[PDB]
Amino acid sequence: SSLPVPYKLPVSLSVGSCVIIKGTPIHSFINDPQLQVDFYTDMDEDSDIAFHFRVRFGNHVVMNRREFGIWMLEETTDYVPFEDGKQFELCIYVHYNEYEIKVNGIRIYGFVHRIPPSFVKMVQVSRDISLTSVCVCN
Amino acid sequence: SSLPVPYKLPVSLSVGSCVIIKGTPIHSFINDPQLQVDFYTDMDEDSDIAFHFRVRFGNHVVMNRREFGIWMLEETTDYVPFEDGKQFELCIYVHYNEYEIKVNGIRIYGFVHRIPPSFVKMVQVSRDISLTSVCVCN
Ligand SMILES: OC[C@H]1O[C@@H](O[C@H]2[C@H](O)[C@@H](O)[C@H](O)O[C@@H]2CO)[C@H](O)[C@@H](O)[C@H]1O
Ligand SMILES: OC[C@H]1O[C@@H](O[C@H]2[C@H](O)[C@@H](O)[C@H](O)O[C@@H]2CO)[C@H](O)[C@@H](O)[C@H]1O
Repeated sequence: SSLPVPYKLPVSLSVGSCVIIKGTPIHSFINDPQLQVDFYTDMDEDSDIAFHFRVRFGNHVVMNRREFGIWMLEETTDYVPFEDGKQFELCIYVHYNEYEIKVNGIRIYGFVHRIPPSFVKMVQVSRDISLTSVCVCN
Repeated sequence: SSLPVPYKLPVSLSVGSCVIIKGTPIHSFINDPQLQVDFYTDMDEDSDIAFHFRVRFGNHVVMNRREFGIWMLEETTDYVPFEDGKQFELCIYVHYNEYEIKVNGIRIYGFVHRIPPSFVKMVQVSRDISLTSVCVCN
């Protein structure tokens, strides 16, 4: 891996920001690797989470938020167009009302803001992946 | 311009970070547009500056830092391979001992750290340019 995992990046996000994550799962899909991205409101991992994104490769994605320390209503999609064994590109674009999530150029979901994205102070990338790069663009 | 100018981006920099700035001068070179990039230690524009980079297009570049409110010893280079009227790409890569500055893929200078780059909390891009994008990569 080019970066440590878990990778905790301090960030300032605004509408128009794009978080681009490139990496590779460290297990084949029959071994169910996971990839997790958390948009944290502080560096402390017990802080609230504006957007939690957990992929079970070859299976499904779960999304949620954590508010006042409580996990809210979970959202899910079965569209996870990752390829077994290959590097992926995960783009999270901050729109005015939602995070748009793209996997290898394919829009899979729009997760609507329940707190403003400017409250996000740290992005954590975790679980069963090797990381090539993380970019934050405006 | 795609972004406001002056553009003040809150950042966290570490060794291995790369700041990529894409834009276009808003005047032809015979009218001496300038481009300025400041690595500020706070959002306040009177805070100390770890790395100040001021291009006079078609002429020369000045670099400096501001410590305890005082401008230090100015450094300069005449290598400024920007093209009149065209979009440029300005990359500032954070090495362990210096900032490496590349203009349109060409390394022009290495500005050595006098305070650690982790002290940089805001990057300001200013003066006579239109901005296409600013990315911070690790
Ligand atoms: O919702 C994200 C959140 O889910 C937790 O796991 C859920 C699980 O997805 C669900 O199937 C089960 O019924 O309840 C669990 C508790 O909410 C995870 O523990 C948590 O880390 C998040 O991933
Ligand atoms: O060194 C960067 C700093 O320079 C100031 O201008 C200098 C100028 O470059 C020099 O030729 C003259 O002799 O002294 C001036 C004052 O230091 C700028 O005013 C400042 O904004 C920075 O660009």
